[PDB]
Amino acid sequence: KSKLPKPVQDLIKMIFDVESMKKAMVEYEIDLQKMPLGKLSKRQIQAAYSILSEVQQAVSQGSSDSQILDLSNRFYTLIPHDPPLLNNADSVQAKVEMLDNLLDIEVAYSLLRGGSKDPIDVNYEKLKTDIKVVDRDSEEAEIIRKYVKNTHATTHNAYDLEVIDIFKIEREGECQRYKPFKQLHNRRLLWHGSRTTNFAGILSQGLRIAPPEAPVTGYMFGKGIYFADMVSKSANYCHTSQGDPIGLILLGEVALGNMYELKHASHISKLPKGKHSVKGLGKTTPDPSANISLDGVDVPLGTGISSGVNDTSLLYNEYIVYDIAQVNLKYLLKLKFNFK
Ligand SMILES: NC(=O)c1cc(F)cc2c1C(=O)N(C1CCN(C3CCC(F)(F)CC3)CC1)C2
Repeated sequence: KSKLPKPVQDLIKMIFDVESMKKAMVEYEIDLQKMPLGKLSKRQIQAAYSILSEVQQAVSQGSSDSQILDLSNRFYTLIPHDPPLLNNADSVQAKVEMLDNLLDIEVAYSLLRGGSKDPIDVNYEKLKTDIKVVDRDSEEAEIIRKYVKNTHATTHNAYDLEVIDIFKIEREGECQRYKPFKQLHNRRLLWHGSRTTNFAGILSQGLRIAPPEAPVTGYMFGKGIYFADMVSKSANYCHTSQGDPIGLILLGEVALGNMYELKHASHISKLPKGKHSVKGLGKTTPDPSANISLDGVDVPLGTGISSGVNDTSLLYNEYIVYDIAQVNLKYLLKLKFNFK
């Protein structure tokens, strides 16, 4: 049996569930016959990003129907489906999203196949990630639950949110990596939602930035790591429905430094001198007054009020850093989405 607390065990079971890895591949219409879980590779997914960039190159340079046809055939040969022609940005970005997921799904599966005590404990160790349970009645839980209740958006009213488990997390190497970036202040505790099938990869390797091979557009603020101060904006990237009421989310410590504050999409080739992050400005913001501190870290847990920011792409804020070392992952939440 396992020495880990039941909540930690149930987390490992959820993160390394091989069924749900398969299920999402079916959802993406991958031919599991032509390509099962075992046959996914980094090199395969890498070249598929490159084909997608080539599609976008062609579309912008307005290539001929057969040149676009050739490229789609190459893509669907590299990633066999059970299909949409890739001729516009929207279909290309749909495929990026898939590859991002599959990239993580591959990482999760490579972990189980590696290595030689309960399987649960052996798995936990492959994560190189300290996971401890935060007690329901603790100070951390009171603040976290308030952060959740208060930063739930009014337009995200298709579900109610309930915190089931809260975990203190410490990724191996991350602290040594993060230390120098504490020098810039404006450190804040922020949300990052993702698919459950991604979390094995997220804990093994932390939050990573898009690979250079991937196509450049689709990204509002370039290739960086993206955060929210409203819980539900991040909760939407959990992609949970009826069959999955359980999602996972991260609270991370982000060292924002001097924020380059924007209202419209820009392709951040380079941050301006003395700027260390980007903040997209929403129509709705957490109350600036109600900001709280937790262990030297600012927590924007105020009820979302109307910010006077007009003529902006975004309804809610978002934060983006461009060095992976600027993130320190602190908490992992398990959430029940209670639908209606
Ligand atoms: N992860 C988050 O919680 C999050 C929070 C935010 F406030 C904003 C964002 C995220 C998040 O994950 N974001 C991603 C969502 C996916 N986009 C792009 C979608 C189009 C693409 F072409 F596939 C490139 C990737 C990149 C940013 C934005």
